Amino acid sequence: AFTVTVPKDLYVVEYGSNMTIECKFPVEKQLDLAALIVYWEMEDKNIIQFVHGEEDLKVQHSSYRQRARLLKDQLSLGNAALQITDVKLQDAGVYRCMISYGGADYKRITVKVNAPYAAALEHHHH
Amino acid sequence: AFTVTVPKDLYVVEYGSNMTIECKFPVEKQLDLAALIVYWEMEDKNIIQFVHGEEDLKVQHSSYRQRARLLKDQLSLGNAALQITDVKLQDAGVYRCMISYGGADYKRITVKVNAPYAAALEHHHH
Ligand SMILES: Cc1c(/C=C/c2cc(CN[C@](C)(CO)C(=O)O)ccc2C(F)(F)F)cccc1-c1ccc2c(c1)OCCO2
Repeated sequence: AFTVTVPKDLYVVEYGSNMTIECKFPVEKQLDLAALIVYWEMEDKNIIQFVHGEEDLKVQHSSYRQRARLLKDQLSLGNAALQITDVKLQDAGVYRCMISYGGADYKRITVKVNAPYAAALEHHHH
Repeated sequence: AFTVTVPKDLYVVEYGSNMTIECKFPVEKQLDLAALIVYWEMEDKNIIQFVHGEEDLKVQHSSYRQRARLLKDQLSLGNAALQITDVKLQDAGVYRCMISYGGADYKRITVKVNAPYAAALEHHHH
């Protein structure tokens, strides 16, 4: 039966750095790209939608535009990996990766963000 | 493009009563049951999972045990309707209905629950 798994369910990252969080799913030697759907979101903001083997940019959230991409190279290994550059305090929260490949499943990932005072203060008046 | 829609995105219900919330999805011609997946959850608890045309209760949250059913009659109309009997204060919150049928999509529904004092008080301690 179809199942998504996470190697890690918690990431602790530094304000200003780059992050890759991952969802694994089974591919039996070889990917059928036509049938694959990958959707990632955080608190109901869309981050990427990979359908018919291509990213759809239209429905991506503001926060994420050209900061967030799916590492397409990994897909044939059964790895939907999300890369986000220049982490902000507001990137902290619970992420879900939703995968349709025959079956469907999803998983959740918690992101914590450490930040120095000047950064936390700017966010404190948001 | 495949889309799930909600006729209503907010329900206000009374403690002790029965609730049916709804999610529409497109069905052309005849319904293909083999391909259909319907999943409902609230705050990461599984409520029902209908796959290969059958409910799988093994994975159900114990809150919902024998209170929750999917109206199977409605499916061929393109309606995934969830019924919960004997609504409790703890059933208030955000529900998501997730559907795979060719494409995949989800929607969100908020349920509020009115309750009298005696009920709220018992919940206030437990
Ligand atoms: C993920 C999914 C599902 C899966 C849900 C699900 C979930 C869990 C629950 N997962 C865990 C947490 C661990 O495994 C558990 O706590 O158990 C268990 C069982 C199932 C099932 F069988 F019902 F599907 C159902 C329909 C659609 C989608 C879906 C996929 C891709 C999408 C999309 C929707 O819409 C936007 C575009 O991209």
